[PDB]
Amino acid sequence: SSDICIVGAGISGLTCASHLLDSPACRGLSLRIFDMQQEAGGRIRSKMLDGKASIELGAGRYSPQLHPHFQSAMQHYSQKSEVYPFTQLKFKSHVQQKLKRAMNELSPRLKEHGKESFLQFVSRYQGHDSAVGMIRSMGYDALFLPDISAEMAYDIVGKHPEIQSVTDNDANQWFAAETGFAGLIQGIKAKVKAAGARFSLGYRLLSVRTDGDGYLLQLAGDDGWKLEHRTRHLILAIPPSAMAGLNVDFPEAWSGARYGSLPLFKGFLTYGEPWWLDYKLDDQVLIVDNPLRKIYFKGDKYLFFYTDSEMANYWRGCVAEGEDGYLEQIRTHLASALGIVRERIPQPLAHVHKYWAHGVEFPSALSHRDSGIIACSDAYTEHCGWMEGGLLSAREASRLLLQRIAA
Amino acid sequence: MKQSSDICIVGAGISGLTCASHLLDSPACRGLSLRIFDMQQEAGGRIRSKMLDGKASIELGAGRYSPQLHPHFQSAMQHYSQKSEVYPFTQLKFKSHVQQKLKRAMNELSPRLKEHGKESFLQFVSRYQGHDSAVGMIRSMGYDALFLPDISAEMAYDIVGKHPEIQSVTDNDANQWFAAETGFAGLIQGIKAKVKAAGARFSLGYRLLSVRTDGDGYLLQLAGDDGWKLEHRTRHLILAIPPSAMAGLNVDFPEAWSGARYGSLPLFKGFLTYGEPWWLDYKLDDQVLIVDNPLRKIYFKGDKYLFFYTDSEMANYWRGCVAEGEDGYLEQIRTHLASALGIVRERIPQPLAHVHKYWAHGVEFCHPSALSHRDSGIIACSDAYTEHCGWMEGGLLSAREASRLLLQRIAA
Ligand SMILES: Cc1cc2c(cc1C)N(C[C@H](O)[C@H](O)[C@H](O)COP(=O)(O)OP(=O)(O)OC[C@H]1O[C@@H](n3cnc4c(N)ncnc43)[C@H](O)[C@@H]1O)c1[nH]c(=O)[nH]c(=O)c1N2
Ligand SMILES: Cc1cc2c(cc1C)N(C[C@H](O)[C@H](O)[C@H](O)COP(=O)(O)OP(=O)(O)OC[C@H]1O[C@@H](n3cnc4c(N)ncnc43)[C@H](O)[C@@H]1O)c1[nH]c(=O)[nH]c(=O)c1N2
Ligand SMILES: [Cl-]
Ligand SMILES: [Cl-]
Ligand SMILES: [Cl-]
Ligand SMILES: [Hg+2]
Ligand SMILES: [Hg+2]
Ligand SMILES: [Hg+2]
Ligand SMILES: [Hg+2]
Ligand SMILES: [Hg+2]
Ligand SMILES: [Hg+2]
Ligand SMILES: [Hg+2]
Ligand SMILES: [Hg+2]
Ligand SMILES: [Hg+2]
Ligand SMILES: [Hg+2]
Ligand SMILES: [Hg+2]
Ligand SMILES: [Hg+2]
Ligand SMILES: [Sm+3]
Ligand SMILES: [Sm+3]
Ligand SMILES: [Sm+3]
Ligand SMILES: [Sm+3]
Ligand SMILES: [Sm+3]
Ligand SMILES: [Sm+3]
Ligand SMILES: [Sm+3]
Ligand SMILES: [Sm+3]
Ligand SMILES: [Sm+3]
Ligand SMILES: [Sm+3]
Ligand SMILES: [Sm+3]
Repeated sequence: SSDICIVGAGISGLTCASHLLDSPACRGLSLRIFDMQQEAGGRIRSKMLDGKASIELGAGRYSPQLHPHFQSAMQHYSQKSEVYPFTQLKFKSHVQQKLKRAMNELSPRLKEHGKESFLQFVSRYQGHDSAVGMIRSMGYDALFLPDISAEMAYDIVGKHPEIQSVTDNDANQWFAAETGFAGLIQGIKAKVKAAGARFSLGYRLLSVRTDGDGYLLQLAGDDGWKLEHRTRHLILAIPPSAMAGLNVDFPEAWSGARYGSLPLFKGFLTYGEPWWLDYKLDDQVLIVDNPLRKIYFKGDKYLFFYTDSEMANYWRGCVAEGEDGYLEQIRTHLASALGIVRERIPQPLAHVHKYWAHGVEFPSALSHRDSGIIACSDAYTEHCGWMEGGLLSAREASRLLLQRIAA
Repeated sequence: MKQSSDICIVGAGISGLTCASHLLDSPACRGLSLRIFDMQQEAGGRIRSKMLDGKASIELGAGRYSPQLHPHFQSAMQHYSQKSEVYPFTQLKFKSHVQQKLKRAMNELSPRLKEHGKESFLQFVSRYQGHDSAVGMIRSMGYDALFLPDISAEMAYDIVGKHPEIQSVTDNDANQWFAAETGFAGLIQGIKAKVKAAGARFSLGYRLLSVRTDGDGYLLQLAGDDGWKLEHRTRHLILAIPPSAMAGLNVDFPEAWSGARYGSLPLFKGFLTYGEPWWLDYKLDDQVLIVDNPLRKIYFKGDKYLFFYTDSEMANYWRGCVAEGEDGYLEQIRTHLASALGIVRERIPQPLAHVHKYWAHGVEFCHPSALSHRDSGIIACSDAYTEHCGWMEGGLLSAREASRLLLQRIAA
């Protein structure tokens, strides 16, 4: 049993646990935290690549200008940051240069035509085909969705480091975690644990029912063992896709909005020599019209690519066919991306990859209209798709729960 | 990119791997592609061997076999050059009064088996000295499944006689028992390597979700550990998975397969290693203790380690104990070990390392040795369909039949 139960040990659930444990208003209550995975962090996942190279299979960068709450958290938990170099396109193509002119020249038309789709909006510059080539050169295939409006896309573009240069956020700075964002997760977890909260990792919430003034949760361990938990206050710090698997009538009984998701894929490769130094590619990012889409060269340490939507599924399908075919395709697409023959690309010594079926999903926190369960996720904020959104939702979720306790 | 095969086997346990080996050896089957799925990242299923701390091979799943009862398993160990060793837990060195009394009771009651052998084991034994005495006797066998109302006296007599710790209760001492010198995982890997070298393709980490007939073949929907959906087309399908897994699919199990029903029980094993073999002072090495105590069955493996093995409610008890935290779980073992050994709690030290495994459906039970879908022709393979339900020998027997059933389909 517990007074307060949080389902989800991502940055959102851990942060709202920290807020509640700090509050002098509800001191002494027991706090129980569940997560279906054996480790906290959710879509924050830091790994060591072969030798001594820390890499981010999930969230990777932040901007102090856009994400003040996240910068504050990094400093609060004494987490060191380092410069994130992939904030400009050094070898801009013609279509990328033309994109900048189109974005700025069409920008005043956002006032009256901001609601139409981004593709249709950009088509005003030189027609459909030209718009496709320009939008493609930003490396985020989500921008082609018909639901994303022009003003919505301008906001999205202005938030990403590789392409911010085409917006009024072109002065924003970007950083990464020196040791990986896992260090921040573990910092919050240790503080929450030292304060007396109980963690039950490896238990998935299946269903919830109202039990008088509290709730009865049905969970299952990853070995199938069924567990029941009673709580007085419940926060679901899980993304919308996870809410759909529950029996809580999401989103109908929570808000008047709908939610969607897109897959994401990252692949990291190390080599015997930093061969890309010969092409002056260290600390540069290339956005290309081939399945790699976005290629990054981190100093002299490793390279990686990052894609979404259909290309993420393509690479995951490529992994399911075998490692040899997977690395072969990477080698082919690296060669064409660099404009050189395949034989000049070496073979890697080690590699790791990660596929997120719902890597990105889209009031800062929600409440069930009848039961009072609180829902916490970046998808409910103006920073959907960003760790900052989780912190904003967590602050609002803890505020909602404190009002529930004080009532 | 498209996934397709002539033959698909879902399940990389001993049953699925063996029927793959049979099919690859068949001359009337050469040239066909074979694809093998399993939801786990490693083959073996309920065979799971691990290294406890330094150098100590332990069996979190299947642990022992008898060459008298399980000749196909013995032959497989030999065929793949897997060395065996004596399984020492075959006698009760400290027979309790209730254990001695149950042997006498089952003997003296045996003339009543003809007329009353169909009633529950508990009710049958109750005819000796009443209900309470029967509970005490049956409890001392260490297998709580024997209390189930669906386990008849006739069934229990056979069950008692085929388990190493209590086989002496029905004078079945002629059964030798062996374990793997390096773990039964070595046998699994031996089969897998043979199957892989023969051309079969393994896709581990993919769980079958549903199956639909697709003309003369089948269309499979699978999901990887990361939620990625995989579609696979095959012509011939063997589901080498237990009944509980079959019931999770959309293949009308067991209605379209047999007239029998199927059940399961949970199992739990816990292993502990210490800085010294403290149990040697009590002459417990290579001995097993059966106790009216949540540990139920306590084993001491030479001077290497000890473990306990439980089923049914006590399996769930220890799993809930794990959920409370390692400290409370280890201290609960310490308390129950002291009570079982009749020694002071402080005399038992704390373990250096430990590991445990909970099998929600550790044993599955219920008539040919393999089944077929009366409409779609899908083949099912499991130890639960054999007279050796709950034993690896059953998987080997089911695989023989399943392979013959598929070869018939291929030749039709
Ligand atoms: C590849 C990639 C790249 C990026 C990013 C993501 C990904 C996948 N992000 C987004 C960022 O990772 C994201 O916004 C936050 O990590 C979300 O944190 P939450 O805790 O809200 O959800 P998150 O998904 O992290 O955690 C939810 C937790 O709930 C658990 N859970 C779900 N259902 C459950 C159930 N039924 N029972 C029990 N537990 C359950 C899950 O296991 C999970 O641990 C990012 N952001 C950013 O700021 N900068 C960046 O550069 C990027 N880049
Ligand atoms: C604790 C304990 C102790 C013992 C035993 C079990 C346990 C749990 N057994 C019984 C023995 O483990 C059992 O008889 C065989 O291992 C069963 O082999 P199968 O391959 O038939 O099923 P098994 O369950 O081993 O394998 C089935 C495989 O199918 C896979 N699968 C299931 N559904 C799937 C899906 N939808 N998609 C993809 N894959 C799927 C599973 O992941 C699994 O690998 C035993 N026997 C014995 O002879 N002597 C002994 O001492 C013991 N003791
Ligand atoms: Cl995901
Ligand atoms: Cl007596
Ligand atoms: Cl199981
Ligand atoms: Hg609290
Ligand atoms: Hg509190
Ligand atoms: Hg491939
Ligand atoms: Hg491929
Ligand atoms: Hg959103
Ligand atoms: Hg939260
Ligand atoms: Hg074959
Ligand atoms: Hg064959
Ligand atoms: Hg406990
Ligand atoms: Hg306990
Ligand atoms: Hg059976
Ligand atoms: Hg089989
Ligand atoms: Sm042009
Ligand atoms: Sm206008
Ligand atoms: Sm997901
Ligand atoms: Sm994004
Ligand atoms: Sm394929
Ligand atoms: Sm006696
Ligand atoms: Sm007596
Ligand atoms: Sm009579
Ligand atoms: Sm508890
Ligand atoms: Sm099971
Ligand atoms: Sm048994």
